[PDB]
Amino acid sequence: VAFGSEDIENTLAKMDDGQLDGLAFGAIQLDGDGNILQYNAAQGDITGRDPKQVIGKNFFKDVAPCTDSPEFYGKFKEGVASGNLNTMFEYTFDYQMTPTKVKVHMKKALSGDSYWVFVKRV
Ligand SMILES: *C(=O)/C=C/c1ccc(O)cc1
Repeated sequence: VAFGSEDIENTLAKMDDGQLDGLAFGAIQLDGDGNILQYNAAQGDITGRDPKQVIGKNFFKDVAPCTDSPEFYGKFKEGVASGNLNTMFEYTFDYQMTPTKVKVHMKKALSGDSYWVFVKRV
């Protein structure tokens, strides 16, 4: 499955951990409050985070403070509220990692109270 696919949430809904770890792009699942439900191997290759240990943490408060901004967290909460989350933009990640330019795609999941954040290098 390709980053930015129109029905990416359908494909990923069918995947287990190993399959999510096989994706070409970083994939995080958050609940509506921003707590991390899932975090794949490709994401940890970009950020230096251990996917096994960031589970349960809050993405915006603790893990990724640079994303606590109208440009990222603001768009997340707008989409959670509207129920339409599906948005793409560029960003730079730089907390406890080398500053890294990325493309981000956020999209609501099919499962309850879950939201995908997809990331690739640019
Ligand atoms: C800015 O501080 C971003 C940090 C970051 C983004 C994404 C991650 O999965 C981990 C840290």
